[PDB]
Amino acid sequence: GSHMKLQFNLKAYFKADPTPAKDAIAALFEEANSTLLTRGAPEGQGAKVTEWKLGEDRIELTLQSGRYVRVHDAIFRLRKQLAEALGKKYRGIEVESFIIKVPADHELRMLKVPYIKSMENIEGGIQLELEVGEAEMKNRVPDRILTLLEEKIEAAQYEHWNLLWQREPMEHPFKEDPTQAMMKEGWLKRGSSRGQWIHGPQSARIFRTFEKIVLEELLEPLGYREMIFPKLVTWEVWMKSGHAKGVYPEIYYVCPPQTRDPDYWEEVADYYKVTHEVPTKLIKEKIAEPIGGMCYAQCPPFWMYVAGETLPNEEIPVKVFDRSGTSHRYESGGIHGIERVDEFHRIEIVWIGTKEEVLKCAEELHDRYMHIFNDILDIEWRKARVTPWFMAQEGLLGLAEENTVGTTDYEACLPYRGPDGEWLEFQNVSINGDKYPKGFNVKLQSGDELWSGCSGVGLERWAAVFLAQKGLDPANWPEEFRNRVGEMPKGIRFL
Amino acid sequence: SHMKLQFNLKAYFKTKDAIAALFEEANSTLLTRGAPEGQGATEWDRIELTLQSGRYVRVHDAIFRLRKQLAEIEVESFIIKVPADHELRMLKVPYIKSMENIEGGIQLELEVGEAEMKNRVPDRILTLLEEKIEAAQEHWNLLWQREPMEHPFKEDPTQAMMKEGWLKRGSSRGQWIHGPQSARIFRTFEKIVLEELLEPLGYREMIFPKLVTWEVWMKSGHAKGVYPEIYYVCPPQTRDPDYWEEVADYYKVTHEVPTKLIKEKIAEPIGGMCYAQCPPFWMYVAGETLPNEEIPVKVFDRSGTSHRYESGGIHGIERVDEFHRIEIVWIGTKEEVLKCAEELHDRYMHIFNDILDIEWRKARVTPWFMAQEGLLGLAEENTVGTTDYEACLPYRGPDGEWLEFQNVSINGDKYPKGFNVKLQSGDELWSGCSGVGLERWAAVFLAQKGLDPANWPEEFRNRVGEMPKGIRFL
Ligand SMILES: [Cl-]
Ligand SMILES: [Cl-]
Ligand SMILES: [Zn+2]
Ligand SMILES: [Zn+2]
Repeated sequence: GSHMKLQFNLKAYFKADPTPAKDAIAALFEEANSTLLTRGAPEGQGAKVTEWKLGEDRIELTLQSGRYVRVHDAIFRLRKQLAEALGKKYRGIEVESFIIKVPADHELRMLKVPYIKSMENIEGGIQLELEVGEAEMKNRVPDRILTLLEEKIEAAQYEHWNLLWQREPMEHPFKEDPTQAMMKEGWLKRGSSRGQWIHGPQSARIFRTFEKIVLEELLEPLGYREMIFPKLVTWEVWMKSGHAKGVYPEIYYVCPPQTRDPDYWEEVADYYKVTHEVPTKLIKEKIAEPIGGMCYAQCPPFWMYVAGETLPNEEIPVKVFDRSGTSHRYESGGIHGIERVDEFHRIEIVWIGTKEEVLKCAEELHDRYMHIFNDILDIEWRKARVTPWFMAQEGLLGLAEENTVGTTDYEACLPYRGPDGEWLEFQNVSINGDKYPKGFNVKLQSGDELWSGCSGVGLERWAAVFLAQKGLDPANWPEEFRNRVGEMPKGIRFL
Repeated sequence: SHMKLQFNLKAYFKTKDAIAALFEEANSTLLTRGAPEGQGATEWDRIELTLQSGRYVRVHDAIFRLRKQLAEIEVESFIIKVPADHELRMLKVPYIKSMENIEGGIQLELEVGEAEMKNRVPDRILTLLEEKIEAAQEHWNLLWQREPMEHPFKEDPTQAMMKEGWLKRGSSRGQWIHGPQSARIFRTFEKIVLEELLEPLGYREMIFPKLVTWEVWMKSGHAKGVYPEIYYVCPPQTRDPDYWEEVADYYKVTHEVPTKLIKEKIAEPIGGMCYAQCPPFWMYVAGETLPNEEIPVKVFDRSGTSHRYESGGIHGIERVDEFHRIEIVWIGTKEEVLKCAEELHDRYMHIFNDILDIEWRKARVTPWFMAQEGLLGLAEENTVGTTDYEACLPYRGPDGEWLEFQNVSINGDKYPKGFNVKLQSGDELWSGCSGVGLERWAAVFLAQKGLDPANWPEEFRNRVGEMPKGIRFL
């Protein structure tokens, strides 16, 4: 909320190479200042050369602009015309100083950011001194530095949740924490890794049944075709999805070995055989740099399937889904139950189409979920419009400023947490907009905007919710569920 | 030309005539204990003991015989001449420092405190050293083959599948994205394996974890040598967003992720991605005891992806870095383990002969556990080992090397011992496993029958149903 004009200040010089040629130089700058540097900006808002002088090889000038026709774009418009002044009538760009004045209400603490020489507060905003050459300006690095600095200006000026639908409350006769109940009765045990669980037969039958319910009650009637998305995700995929914009604190990073040469690894082996300890420090030195991380969001890697491609109109809506593996996230410390794991199992659902087709597809899923949760699971739940899954996993909060782009969360209560217990999110549906098509460069034959959507069904969360509300004895389950399950298997009884 | 074994230590006790009587004593019977005559075990606040010896009743099991009688430790020298054969490579091994490579053998020089022989470090180093030395002193052999069939499809199925829109390469090394058509085939095998093998034989589905930590591999024995082909996993050193703003801001400004900087900010590896699949299951039964009413435990998993760093090159689905497997695991007594083994072979035979109708063979190979921890050859227990299923890929030619698509292993007591699973009666438990590699099944079937349903066996088509269409582009 500061009205200070966003402004760019370039001080540069050009470098075939005479000295006295200034007639057209004067006449070009005016024919730029009131014509060439106009195009793009609204009336009286284009760029301007404000002063200039000369050398024997070089031609220095000061250049100014606001948000339209920016100096680092304006200067290449100039070199173009200035190249057709002293071509047949009678080589590069250097930068003396680059300054951006950005509007801001609050001070902002200086950080290790590349291409920034200095930064300090001024009247109504912040002034940056950039350390940039011509290569950088073609790359549009000043533009990207401005997007960053604004993101952070928003962040300082500062979570979203608001109701859409709720179920009439139900009597809750099972009041214990399902993970404790399942451990006590042989359904599961803890995995070796953090936030990890080994599912015995009883627990596994629950997951499989939930899975089966999604296939028969949602995925088939709606026309979804199974795919197999990969589970090792690379920077390439996260750059295009946008997760490379800040997912870093929550991923499990993967590093391949630098080589299979077993002589290179001989030293690791030996340590272990002598000490019976694994030398993790030594391994860290022998492993490659990370190539990415374990599946975090599940859809991102599907999009390599359609990257760089065009889709015929006959071929949309593309409705696919994946159930081929585990997702991994580094959650908050503290031991939890299945309601907050690090290794989880999700059925990722994805659709591409037009703005309209996408919403219709989203509506259809909402319909089939309500049938399942009301009629088959018979659980107590609700849904709310929330901060988008793509926004959150990329560091940022708030909502998206397109009416219908965002995430709808499904939440259920857990009777063991008491009347004031925070409810648990267990299902989502998101309209992603044009984000994923744009990012992976996926075009549409007839040339309209491609939109996408996605929904993830966390099995561990369905289980937390269904078991907290119904217990583990089948007799008390909805009989519609009890049909799906068949006969419950026996656990592995220990002594 | 060879030599002997001698140990040599220089050490002082930190705690005259009566002491002078023990020279005659110790060298007569006290230290000629666990060693025949002569070999048993020189120079005399601060005493100082120099002592040579042989292989038996070692110097460090002899300075504690002194610790005892001296009622009536700090080391500054410890050398081990070793009967080595030839000139050998220079190795850095924890408790060693010098590794002199002489003409008659190899001399080593350790560095130990008193609280280093109590745990027997020279034991392990020698064991290792001798285990290595004999370096300069896979197994395969046929059990059964099906007779030849004609091979009307002569094309690389992966090349076919890409041309025909079944799949494309994913972003990572040896990695694939399966389109609808290819996904269906996988699911069809799954349903074959379930309905024809798993359900009939009474296996219950469990979900095994997929991020494996060193403790698992330490117990399972892969921590002895699996390193060259693990995909290592590293958590963040912290979730503090302030600790990552430098990474994020680097990307946002430059459009390149800073992988060197990231490697610095991530923690030491906690372990690796799923490699053999079965190891992590054993944490479910570790330290436990089973009533005999429970054996055989017959269990399986199909909850996700295994990852190995395969040999370099462009390969099709027949050699990938990310794969989908069904891990089948049984525990019981020797006899029960051998019986399940045989039940599966019988059920695979039905599948391969008269559902898929392929040309295949089975051979006795190197145990998978041995291969994956650096070893080769065979197991010394005659009934312990791996049976390997192979099939010809016609596109490879008449001389083509057959592809491994299936195994069945009898692991002996290895896993019950490593993870410490007893049986209530105290008979030794044994285990077995079988890995069903779906891309491998998918490479054989398709290389033998093609991508056109018209020519697949009726039994298969029946189970496939009507093929999904692919996703097409311009
Ligand atoms: Cl992801
Ligand atoms: Cl493993
Ligand atoms: Zn998604
Ligand atoms: Zn196995």
